[PDB]
Amino acid sequence: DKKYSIGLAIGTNSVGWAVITDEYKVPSKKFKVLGNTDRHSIKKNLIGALLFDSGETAEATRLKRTARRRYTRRKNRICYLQEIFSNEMAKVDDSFFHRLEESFLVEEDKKHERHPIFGNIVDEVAYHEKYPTIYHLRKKLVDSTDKADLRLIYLALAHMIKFRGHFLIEGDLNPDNSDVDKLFIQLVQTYNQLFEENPINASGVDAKAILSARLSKSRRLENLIAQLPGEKKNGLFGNLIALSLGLTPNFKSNFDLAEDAKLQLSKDTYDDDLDNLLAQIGDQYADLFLAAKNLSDAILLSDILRVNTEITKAPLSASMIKRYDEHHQDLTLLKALVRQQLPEKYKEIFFDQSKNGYAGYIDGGASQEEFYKFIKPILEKMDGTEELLVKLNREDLLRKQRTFDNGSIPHQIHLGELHAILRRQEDFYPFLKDNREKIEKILTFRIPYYVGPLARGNSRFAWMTRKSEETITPWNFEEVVDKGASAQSFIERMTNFDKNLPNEKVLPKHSLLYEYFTVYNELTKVKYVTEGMRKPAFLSGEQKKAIVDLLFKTNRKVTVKQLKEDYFKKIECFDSVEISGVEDRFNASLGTYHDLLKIIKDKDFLDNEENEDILEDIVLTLTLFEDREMIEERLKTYAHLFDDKVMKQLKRRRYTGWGRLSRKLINGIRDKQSGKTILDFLKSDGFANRNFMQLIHDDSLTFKEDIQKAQVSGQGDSLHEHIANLAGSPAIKKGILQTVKVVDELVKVMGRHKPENIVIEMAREKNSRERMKRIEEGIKELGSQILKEHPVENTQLQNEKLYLYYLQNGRDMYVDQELDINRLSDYDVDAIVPQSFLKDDSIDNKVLTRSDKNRGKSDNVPSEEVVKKMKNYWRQLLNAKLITQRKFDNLTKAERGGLSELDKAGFIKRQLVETRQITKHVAQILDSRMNTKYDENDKLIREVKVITLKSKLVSDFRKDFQFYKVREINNYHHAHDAYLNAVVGTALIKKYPKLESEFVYGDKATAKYFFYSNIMNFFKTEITLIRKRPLIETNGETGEIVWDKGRDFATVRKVLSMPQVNIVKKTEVQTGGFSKESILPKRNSDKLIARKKDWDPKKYGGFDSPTVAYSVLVVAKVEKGKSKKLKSVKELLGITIMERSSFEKNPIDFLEAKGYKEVKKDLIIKLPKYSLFELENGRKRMLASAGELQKGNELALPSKYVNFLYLASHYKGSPEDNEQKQLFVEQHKHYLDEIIEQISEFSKRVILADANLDKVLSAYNKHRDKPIREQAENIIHLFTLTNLGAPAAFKYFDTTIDRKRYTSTKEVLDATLIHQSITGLYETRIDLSQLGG
RNA sequence: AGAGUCUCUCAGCUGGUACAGUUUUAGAGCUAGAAAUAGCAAGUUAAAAUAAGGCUAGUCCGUUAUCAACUUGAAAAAGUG
DNA sequence: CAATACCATGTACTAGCTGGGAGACTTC
DNA sequence: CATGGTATTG
Ligand SMILES: [K+]
Ligand SMILES: [K+]
Ligand SMILES: [K+]
Ligand SMILES: [K+]
Ligand SMILES: [K+]
Ligand SMILES: [K+]
Ligand SMILES: [K+]
Ligand SMILES: [K+]
Ligand SMILES: [K+]
Ligand SMILES: [K+]
Ligand SMILES: [K+]
Ligand SMILES: [K+]
Ligand SMILES: [K+]
Ligand SMILES: [K+]
Ligand SMILES: [K+]
Ligand SMILES: [K+]
Ligand SMILES: [K+]
Ligand SMILES: [Mg+2]
Ligand SMILES: [Mg+2]
Repeated sequence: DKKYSIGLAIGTNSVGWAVITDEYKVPSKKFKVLGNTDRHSIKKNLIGALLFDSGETAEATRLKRTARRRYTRRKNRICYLQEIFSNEMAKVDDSFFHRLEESFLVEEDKKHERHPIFGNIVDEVAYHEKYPTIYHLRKKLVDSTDKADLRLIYLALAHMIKFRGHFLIEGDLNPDNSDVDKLFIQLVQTYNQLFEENPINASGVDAKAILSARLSKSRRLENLIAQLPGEKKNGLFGNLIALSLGLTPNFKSNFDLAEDAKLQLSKDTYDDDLDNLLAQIGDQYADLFLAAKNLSDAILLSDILRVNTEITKAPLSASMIKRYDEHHQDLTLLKALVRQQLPEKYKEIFFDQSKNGYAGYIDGGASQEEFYKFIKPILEKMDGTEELLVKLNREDLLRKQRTFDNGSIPHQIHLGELHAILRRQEDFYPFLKDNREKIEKILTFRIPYYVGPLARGNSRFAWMTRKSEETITPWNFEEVVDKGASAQSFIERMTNFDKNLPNEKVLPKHSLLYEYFTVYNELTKVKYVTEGMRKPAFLSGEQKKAIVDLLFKTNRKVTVKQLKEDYFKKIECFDSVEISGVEDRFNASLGTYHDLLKIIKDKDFLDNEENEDILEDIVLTLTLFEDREMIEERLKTYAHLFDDKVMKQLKRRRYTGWGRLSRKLINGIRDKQSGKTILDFLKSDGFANRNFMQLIHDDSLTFKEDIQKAQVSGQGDSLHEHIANLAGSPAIKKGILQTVKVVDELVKVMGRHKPENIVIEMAREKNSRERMKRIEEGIKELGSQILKEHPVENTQLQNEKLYLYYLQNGRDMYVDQELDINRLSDYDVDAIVPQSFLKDDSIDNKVLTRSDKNRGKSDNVPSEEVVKKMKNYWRQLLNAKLITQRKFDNLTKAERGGLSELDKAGFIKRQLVETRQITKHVAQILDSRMNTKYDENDKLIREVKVITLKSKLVSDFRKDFQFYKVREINNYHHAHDAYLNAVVGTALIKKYPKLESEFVYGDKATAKYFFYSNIMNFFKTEITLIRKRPLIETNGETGEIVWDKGRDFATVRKVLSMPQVNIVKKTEVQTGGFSKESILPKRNSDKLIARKKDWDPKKYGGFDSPTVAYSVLVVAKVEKGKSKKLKSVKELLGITIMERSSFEKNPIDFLEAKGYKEVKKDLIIKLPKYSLFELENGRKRMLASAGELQKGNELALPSKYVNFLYLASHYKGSPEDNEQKQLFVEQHKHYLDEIIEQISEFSKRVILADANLDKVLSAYNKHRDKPIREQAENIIHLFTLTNLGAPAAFKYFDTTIDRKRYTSTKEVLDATLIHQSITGLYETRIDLSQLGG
């Protein structure tokens, strides 16, 4: 009998809720209170907001999981090696591997001698004197022919296997394969071969030192080009060198090309970009473009190998030894220099670990970069440091061997030294000869990504299947693991099934049948009309077939121009024809047909339908698999059909991506009477030319019937599962589930009566590192030198104007002029589509220009004149990916007619009608839970209307009727937003029931522009642009009242003024990492936690700062003093995340191990983070941990102070209304003192931070002569003192007030504990003072 | 609304791999002093751990999601104002 | 104790699938 | 970043 509606505000950290009646009033009930206190009930307003910490994604958990596997597998590699060495090492040294295992232990805990390698000090000291680094020993074992100690052989091989290098380069690799000098001359060889008239004199050019110099790519290009007179860097030879150096040269101008041949070897799409370039100028230049790829491999290896390969087979280890020797020489020189010239600074540089000198660089925590910054002025100030300063700016001064840049090293280089050492010593140790390939396999073998974890039924992540049930090793992997089935399962466990045929897997996106389907589906809706024709006609089956054979099978893309001339003129003899159903060019194309035509060069083979299954199977293999060996294995059934050259070219062709329909749907099932498949109808369908949508929905065909029969709906998801499968951030998905739980409780509160309406609004939704990468790639592709002229860091790009300055290459976007980086404050940021139409404030709709006036007119998109002169410059930014296609399309829309009136109408509509898919899902979830009954026609009975609104409706409502929000005052605005949503939503559909189609879930341009722009005017009494409306607005047809402008605004004002709002902070057990990850040094402190069971932190260091999973109230006795007399206690024990499983398995045994005796087991209270306690005078506290509290109260500032703070701070309409607001501020200037008074009384009652409050009062009394706006702006900051939750720092003007913390939880042990339901309407209060023996 | 296609873009989820960093130990400090300390020499490398750990013992698993209280119940859940 | 201060693992490469948003062609 | 852990200093 009692009718009501529900308003909801779904956020990432909050769910606001409110209940309203017919009169837009919020009810209030007496709610029973449970527990052991005086209070049996409490009065609650039916409005509030649930607060919760953000839901986290799974990414961090995944990165730690895979890192965990890599540590386990890296250890296994060492275990494999030691198992091979086991028997023979036992003869040489029967405890060598035992000393390595216990190297970490202190001598007290060591069971063997403390020197690992040899077991005595004399041999150990001699080893280090001969091999100061591991790379000295590695080089010796590679070069020497003498028999070596088996322990030194193990150390070298283990070092290579434990740190084996990356796997980014496929195939084999030998140093001196790519000598820069010998690969540069080969480039000059093949260049002068193709250009006999224009040759290059490369004599006297030291190509080795110029290209391998540790300089920037462009500088080395300029250096080499400077050595070639009459040759410019943008010429052909310069573009080849630039391609070898890794730049992005554009070969268009070299070969007078129409297509832009922009090449970069680094991209995976290169070898196709070469063939596009090779198709235009021929294959004679393939020798040239291949000689450059070789030279690039030489220059890359020259970065790693800085040593002449003709003296050693260990160029990497020799290069590390080169680091060591120059480090030794330069350190000797630096010490001698500093001792003579600056003797007083010597102790600071070489002894003080706290400083970034050499001591802090070797012993302290100073990095190479910090060390260079500390010592660069010291070298500049002294004399004789010129060579050291050169090495510093090359980042080659006093280098270590284990460094951050060693990620460049490929595993083939470590393998080369490993293989060489095995070759040297297998002559002396027979077991090395028999295990040479095994040891090499330990280094080279990696688990394929398409195989995954090698589990045996206990991994929810694994999909691998085994050919035989036995332990998988690197040597039996091919025999035990079914790589074929595993790699197939890797994709097929992720790919969609056909929704129409749920048992049929979807075709590959690049399958020939799929592209035939996409072309014929688009082609069948084309229409044409000529002179003699009465009306436009479809294309017949013969015409479509002719268009496919003549155009689609001869051109990769088919434009409309080609359709008019190459078919309608050549075949139909039409001089003029109008085409509909396609613009500019056809979207679909037969790309795979042309890919295979170039590879196999047999057009008749591709056109013969008998080969359809073979070609579909080939593309499937090329799509399913990425490993070229597995691809070759699958294609070997067709080896008899193609030459070996074609089979090799077929292997290289790989496809990714899957379509959305299955082969059985496209060309499998047949219409019963016609006997035709879907594709058959697309090829020919009389004169109806039905397409895919029409065919599967036509009742005169059997396709629709077979689709319904094939549907198989399985087990239903739970609510949580269904929400987890929604497409959205895990953060917003947390709010969605909480929203459903809130509604369930609100319905139970109303006696299981369902509401009339549910109105929902859903808020709209490192980063600087991506911005630098977007500009680096952009400027490099652009070829600009703006980063050379103006360097920048990633953090600076967070400035909106500077980020736009670089994305625009330092130029005005509307004028062909360059901008001044030091004058960005004078320039303007302009919206491409005006913000009055499109509320988009992203970089994608913004532009940096000198003056926004130059955009043209301000009521539309940039003018045609700007487009005519800036289109070429914008397209360069687009190709440089400095602007998106959408940004380019909006910038150029005026040449396509600009913003039409329909576009403006849609823009206003999209400001008010929510169309996000995630909001429709939330509406569908609530709608399906509320409406479950069906009527006589078996159609759903919609008792509950689920309405979705956008935030702009209420925010406009708040500003138009002075119901302002100030988020920093308290959390009430989340609840107030929900209330206003219910009021505005219900009143909107009451006034206009026709709008239910646009706002309720379930199944002229100037007119709609006017209509949707004036839709919210029925709330207003007068409307300028200067009409007037009645005081009472009613529905036109029903006559029912929807809004009373003399009594309903007062109701809304009373609701927003109610001080009692149910703000509930969701209590949550803390999960995640055990503690801080930092491995601290040893110290005498019980805070340290052992990193391993037997690693006493007093000897070994460890962790501290553990996270408390939840606190536990313990009432027990503890032993006291030397006598151990039992003493009754009541205290909070924080159970850490690491301790949680032990505590929950047996709580009494866990507590007794902590010291507690006679634990009152039934009085143990689980207290998660944010547990609520009430003390005296309404003061509340929340549990931050076991030893710290948070603020637990809300400051219910009266509405008059909130509205004043909004208007005074300029948180705005007609000028006279602005002056009225300005007059109201100065008339009520005394509100500033009353606001401070409200803060002071609240703070003295519940905050209890005497020093901070006195500091606040002094700061306010200090700036009383400041402007009212500035005082009001800084009063907003003061509410951080009174905000709910963790104390935080804030500054009033220029005075900073650090947070006052609640560093003790003793007082809550005698306070009242409050258990709240999700809405806080149901409470259980426990007087904890009644506990304690 | 829904569906297929084209172009661009953003996010979610899974797998494979590398480089550092840190921690303890090893890399004989010397000399003058009873010591306190001073003067000087030296430094670049390595082993091992990298969530404690778990049983299911795999070259597997261990940081996401989900969680007021109470009554049942082993739990799964349901119920309670 | 209270006030105060300091601290917090990071980078790089790479193979996929799925979904959301924007504009456009065709449809139910 | 933010805020809970930790030590230091009175
Ligand atoms: K109602
Ligand atoms: K990754
Ligand atoms: K010992
Ligand atoms: K070099
Ligand atoms: K030159
Ligand atoms: K250091
Ligand atoms: K190191
Ligand atoms: K098109
Ligand atoms: K593939
Ligand atoms: K053959
Ligand atoms: K300006
Ligand atoms: K959690
Ligand atoms: K030492
Ligand atoms: K939990
Ligand atoms: K709760
Ligand atoms: K990706
Ligand atoms: K996409
Ligand atoms: Mg481990
Ligand atoms: Mg290390």
